[PDB]
Amino acid sequence: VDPRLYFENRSKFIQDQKDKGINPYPHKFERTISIPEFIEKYKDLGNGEHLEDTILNITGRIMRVSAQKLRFFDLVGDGEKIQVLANYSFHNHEKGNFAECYDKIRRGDIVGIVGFPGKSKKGELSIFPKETILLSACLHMLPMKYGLKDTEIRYRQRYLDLLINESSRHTFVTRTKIINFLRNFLNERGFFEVETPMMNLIANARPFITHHNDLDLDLYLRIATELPLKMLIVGGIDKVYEIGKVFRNEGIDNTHNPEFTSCEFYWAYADYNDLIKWSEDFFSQLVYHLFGTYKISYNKDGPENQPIEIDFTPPYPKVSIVEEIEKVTNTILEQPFDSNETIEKMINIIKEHKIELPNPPTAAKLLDQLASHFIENKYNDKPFFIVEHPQIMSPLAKYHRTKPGLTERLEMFICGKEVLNAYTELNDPFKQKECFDSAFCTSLEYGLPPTGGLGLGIDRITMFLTNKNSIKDVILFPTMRP
Amino acid sequence: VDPRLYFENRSKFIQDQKDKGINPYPHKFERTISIPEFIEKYKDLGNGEHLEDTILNITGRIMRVSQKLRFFDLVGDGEKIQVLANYSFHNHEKGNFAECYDKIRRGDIVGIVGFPGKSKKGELSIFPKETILLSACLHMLPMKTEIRYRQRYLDLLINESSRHTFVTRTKIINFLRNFLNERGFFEVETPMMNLIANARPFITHHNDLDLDLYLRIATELPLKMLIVGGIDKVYEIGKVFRNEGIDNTHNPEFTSCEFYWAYADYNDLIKWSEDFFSQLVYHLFGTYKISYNKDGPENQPIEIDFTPPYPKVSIVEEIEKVTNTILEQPFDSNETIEKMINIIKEHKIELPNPPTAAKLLDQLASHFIENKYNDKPFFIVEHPQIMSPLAKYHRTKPGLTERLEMFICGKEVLNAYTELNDPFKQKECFDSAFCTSLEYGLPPTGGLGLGIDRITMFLTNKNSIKDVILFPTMRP
Ligand SMILES: COc1ccccc1Nc1ncnc(Nc2ccccc2S(=O)(=O)C(C)C)n1
Ligand SMILES: COc1ccccc1Nc1ncnc(Nc2ccccc2S(=O)(=O)C(C)C)n1
Repeated sequence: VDPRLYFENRSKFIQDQKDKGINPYPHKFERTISIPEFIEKYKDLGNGEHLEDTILNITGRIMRVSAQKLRFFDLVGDGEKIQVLANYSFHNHEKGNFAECYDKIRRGDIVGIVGFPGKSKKGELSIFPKETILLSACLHMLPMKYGLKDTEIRYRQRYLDLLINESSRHTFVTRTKIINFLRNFLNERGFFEVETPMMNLIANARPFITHHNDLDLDLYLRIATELPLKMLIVGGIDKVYEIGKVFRNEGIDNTHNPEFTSCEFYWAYADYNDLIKWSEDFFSQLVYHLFGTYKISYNKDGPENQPIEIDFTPPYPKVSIVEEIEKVTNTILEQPFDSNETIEKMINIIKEHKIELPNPPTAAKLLDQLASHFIENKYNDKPFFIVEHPQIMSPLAKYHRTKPGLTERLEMFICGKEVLNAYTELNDPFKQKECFDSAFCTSLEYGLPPTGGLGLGIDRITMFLTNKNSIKDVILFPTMRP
Repeated sequence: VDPRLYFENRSKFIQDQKDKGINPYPHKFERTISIPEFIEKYKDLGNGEHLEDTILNITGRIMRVSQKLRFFDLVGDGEKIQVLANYSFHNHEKGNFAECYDKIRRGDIVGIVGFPGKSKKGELSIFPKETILLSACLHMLPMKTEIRYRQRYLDLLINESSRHTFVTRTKIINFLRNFLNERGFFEVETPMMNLIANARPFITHHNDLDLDLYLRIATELPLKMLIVGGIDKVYEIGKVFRNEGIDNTHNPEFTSCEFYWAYADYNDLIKWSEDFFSQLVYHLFGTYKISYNKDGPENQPIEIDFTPPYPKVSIVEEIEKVTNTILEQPFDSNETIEKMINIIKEHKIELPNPPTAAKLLDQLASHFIENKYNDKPFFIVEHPQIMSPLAKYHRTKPGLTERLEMFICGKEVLNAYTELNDPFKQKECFDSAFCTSLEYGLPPTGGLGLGIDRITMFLTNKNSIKDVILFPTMRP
């Protein structure tokens, strides 16, 4: 049963129909209701009951074929399934022979059916055709479920995954509902959605580089939407956001894709508490909107293993990064976190605990590194915030009001993975180090109000809410090498 | 009045505030009401009426400044109230009244604690007891060039119509998303980069995969694979890229909407387009008739009527009923190409680059058809297959398709067709993944694309695409 032979026979079948005067790709079929409408309008009749008086025009993809005068098929459309019972008695022989009409049908063929609704003797909700027409033939062989488990066919040919595995469709439906909820959530709080250029002249992480033929200039794909949105705040759009793709030309892994979907907003006059409350409201309400409860289960170590429970009931713990690193390492990090003595202490903590060195070893990255190992996995039963990051890790963040060297920064984590970043912006142009992007400093001189900004990782959030371990399982067409 | 000096004086003023114990960029202000809420909650208040027992914390930007009685205009979220600073209502224990208000300049962001009222002249206003600077505008704000494009925040602060233009843009996209969702369409995202991408593409180097990728020019191919996948109504709104020449109606980065609709036919796509444009314009204007300065703000405007239905003109038939010249079936024949060139030559019409049969028919349609109906939208229909190799063949007219293209004032704004789903008629199958997916079964399907930027230009009465994009790209 070579797949190259099945295709060649089906290909010969198609030309045979054309020679015999039959179009296997007809122009138009006049559907009257969809399968989900069908299921909802006739699910509650009796076992074996027929309403032979109403005629309907249904479409769908034949998904399983079973065989003399009785023939059964499965019919799928818009994610839902009904049975097709082909009975010799109801067949309209003016249109053709019963046997050859249904013998030509293979699993995967898309068909139009003119029939009446009913329920089977065993009791299965079914459509009772009088005529069936091939609309589009499936020339290749569709696998069963097992074929798309360990192979990366799910990613190369995502349409096979969406036809064969029911979980795949639900995943990507949940993805769309997540984004719909985010947009409606933001819009109800008076936020204004905008579009910002994806190419600019100036652009942490390596950029994607491209050239514009017209202006003979090299351009950069955006790594974030921060700068243009802050200029709109100056412009008087006091609550503004954008949902869209950003690009970081770095290495692929399970939680990093070079092209990924970000939402960022800026909120004029928001303080740290406003941002904390927004995050807790958003996540707790999003999870309730999807699941009817605040508690979900997530297979933190794959489906081969027992899942853990994550509770999204607010409030969530807040952990101060510097104070907590000191707590679990019995160390006192100094006042200048970039001081040679303070660096030295941080570097020595890495070796004693045996941690991947962060060379280029920088105060920021070691701080990051320590947090990675010492704090970022502190809780897994519930989301939590790491807060009050030092000003040396957060050059754009307003300085903490009562603690020296710190900011009003917050980062929300789920199962050890960053999902949200937010802080109050440094708006004094005389205290921003960089201004001493050049458009940003000029925009600051026109007056930026006290302002809070927040960014969300849409792909990672969808990952946890659909119980997936890889970012590739929530992107329809993850980019790959041919 | 050197602008460098005004800046230098105000920056010296800032450092003078700090050296005085006053922070001109304080940490936070506890705003309790926005200006639009204030305008709405107290709109129905009598002249000279005050509510002195109600304390409010309001913010905004001073846009106008005019000894013991100070008057200011305060704007926020696009709306304005007046600030009436009376010596008697100031809290003198916080500072000298004159010292506080003499520092205020146009463009300053201020936080105010005070009570609401209307002036004896009727103007709705806030009466401060305390006014605090929240962020200084160190530069001189111009009163009402290409500065509007680079520093768009200046455009949004000084021109009221600019904010309205971009509010309408967001409103248009919102209406389209809701219009699609109510009909059962499902929004998705497809890659911005791909291995195969006519039009010149943008090229970029992927570091991790050591590959050179192409920025998408359309969303058509991945969306069609989703129809195969059983997502029968699907769409995407996002950016597509054409590495080509900038024009008043062409931007290399522009916003597209494409949907695919399994089992839709020509009539469905006609009716979708006619319902969408008419209902959208009515939703925005309360009428189907708008005015548009097609010839610039100097010249007089025309009226575009969006009352459906719109006329439909068959491209090949009409080009002969005006050129009186039959175009032989193989439109790409050397003979047919030469005859089309001859019409173009005899009418002093510019030969397109390159001189291909699809290009020539485009030129002939532009000059003999596309500007016939300009007081309402219209469709050009039944384009030859040579122009739309992905479209399905016309049911009865050989060599044609069932494609529809909608024009407004001579600019294309919408393109739709039923899809060629027989893989044995796809000449392009000699993009590799798409031919394979056609062999799994693509049902009969309608596709449709929308030019969001062009639509926004007509509905906000702009002649240039740069006026409907917040930050149009430009050389520095
Ligand atoms: C080569 O890929 C990359 C290289 C470098 C950065 C990102 C990516 N791609 C990627 N893909 C999916 N999710 C994320 N999220 C993320 C990543 C880093 C820091 C914070 C977050 S986040 O989720 O808190 C949100 C607030 C952005 N990044
Ligand atoms: C250098 O810029 C370009 C180079 C080449 C192509 C496009 C652009 N940019 C651009 N900018 C704004 N609107 C459009 N739309 C458009 C353009 C041409 C024909 C039809 C349409 S359309 O609106 O019917 C839509 C359904 C495609 N294209």
